[PDB]
Amino acid sequence: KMKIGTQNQAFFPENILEKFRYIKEMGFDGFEIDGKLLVNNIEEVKAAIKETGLPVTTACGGYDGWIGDFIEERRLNGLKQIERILEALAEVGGKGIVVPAAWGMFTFRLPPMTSPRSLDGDRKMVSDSLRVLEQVAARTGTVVYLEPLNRYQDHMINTLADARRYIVENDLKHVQIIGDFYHMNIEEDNLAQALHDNRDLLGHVHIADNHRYQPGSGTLDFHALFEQLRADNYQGYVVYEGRIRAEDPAQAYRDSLAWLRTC
Amino acid sequence: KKMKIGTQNQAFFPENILEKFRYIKEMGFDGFEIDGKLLVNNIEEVKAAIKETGLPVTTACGGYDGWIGDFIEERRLNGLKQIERILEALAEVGGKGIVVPAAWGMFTFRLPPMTSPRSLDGDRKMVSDSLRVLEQVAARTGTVVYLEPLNRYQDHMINTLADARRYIVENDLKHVQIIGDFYHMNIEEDNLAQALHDNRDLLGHVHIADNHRYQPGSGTLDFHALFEQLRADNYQGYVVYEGRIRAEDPAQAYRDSLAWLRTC
Ligand SMILES: [Mn+2]
Ligand SMILES: [Mn+2]
Repeated sequence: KMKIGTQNQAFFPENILEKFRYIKEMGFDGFEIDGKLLVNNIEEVKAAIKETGLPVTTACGGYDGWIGDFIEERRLNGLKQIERILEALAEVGGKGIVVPAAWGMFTFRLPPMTSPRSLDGDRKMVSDSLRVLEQVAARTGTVVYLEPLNRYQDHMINTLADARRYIVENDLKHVQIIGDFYHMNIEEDNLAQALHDNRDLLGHVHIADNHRYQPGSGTLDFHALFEQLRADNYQGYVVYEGRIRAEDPAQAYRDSLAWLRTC
Repeated sequence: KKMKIGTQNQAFFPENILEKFRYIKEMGFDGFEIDGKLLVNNIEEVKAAIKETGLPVTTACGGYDGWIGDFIEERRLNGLKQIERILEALAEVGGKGIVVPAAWGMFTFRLPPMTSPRSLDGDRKMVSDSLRVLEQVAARTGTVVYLEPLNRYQDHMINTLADARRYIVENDLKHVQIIGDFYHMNIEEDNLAQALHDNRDLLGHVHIADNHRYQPGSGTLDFHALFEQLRADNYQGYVVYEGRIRAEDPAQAYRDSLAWLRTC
């Protein structure tokens, strides 16, 4: 039995309590919340968790400035915002925040082809951000989940092994890996083997099918990967992150979850 | 049952055309997919190398400045003139056709800037006009245009085999066929084998790489299952390496991947 959560989707109710109710009745085990929605509505979120029993598992997004941002002022402002998100997560019982090195800032694979910063420059800035967030995570009892993205979305961290290097070489104790099936389907040599080899640091999982749409609408072998997580005694959640391609979005979402329950 | 397996050029290949053809043949490949500009500027050298080695030019790819769906009209039109010259060169050396996407590296809906400067209907009109024009050249020269869907990050216009099929069917084109690329398909298709099957009437060419764009066998793509689908569908084209190499010894990894691929 896997614990299966979801991020927000546009067809979810806007009202926080109704949103939690709606997510619960679809069958999900948890909610991965936007960081700014969480910080700006802490008490509403706490109430909704209490009334529904649907927990906030994690936060994702909600800050302006990547931990590996090219612009130093933006990186530092982002760290201040991520600190607030971690504080809010502790107040509602969330486990941690999902962050990539960056999104949509640069890629080696599309023009402009030349990075404005050296590889050592990338590593120093990401490492410094993670060292700072390690201090906040220790204070708040939370974790930073470091997410490799595919090569088009980020140049710095593309594989689980990339994230592992940052964690191990900085000897971080409050930064874990989050593997995303969609990005892994592009970047990993062997998805199940990557989950296994990193079971010591894999703290969170994102799921979507190979084309980023609802699980089951593509051909990712969710049953095989779930079996790998079971064999490794995976403790965390698997959380929907991605898009919906369907005439009836809500029905396709429910059907995907029902199908995942048989994996 | 055995497949015809070719390759594009790689940086470690010899630069001299005759040596390059010799080298590719010796690694065991069945054909060469040549850069369009290399071909056009060296037709006689290429003809000599085909004759001496027996290694055919199967197709061309690249070699023109201006996408068939280019945002800039002058670039689109200049590209068509260059693609025409490439199709003429292919006819002279016995190649079958040219591989083109709608565009590469021009725009994507999935990365900033998020808003396209052109409407969807504008995209369709420009790509369709380009394909009509090339259809005329293909009819004259006895060649084919292989229309390649790319993944959503490389191109906004044509991402699935069904996208390319639309363009071909709704324009009633007879000299434009689909080229499926395993790497792009692994991102975009609902079901890769099914997509190859449902489009077997228009699938004229195939690009192969593993899921992370590196040499076949270094990732997780089930090449045996996909080659079986092609065989079941009576596919008679080539499967051509397009992609990158990650290895300490690139030449050896290239040989090893092809040797392994011969068992699929
Ligand atoms: Mn993710
Ligand atoms: Mn290709």
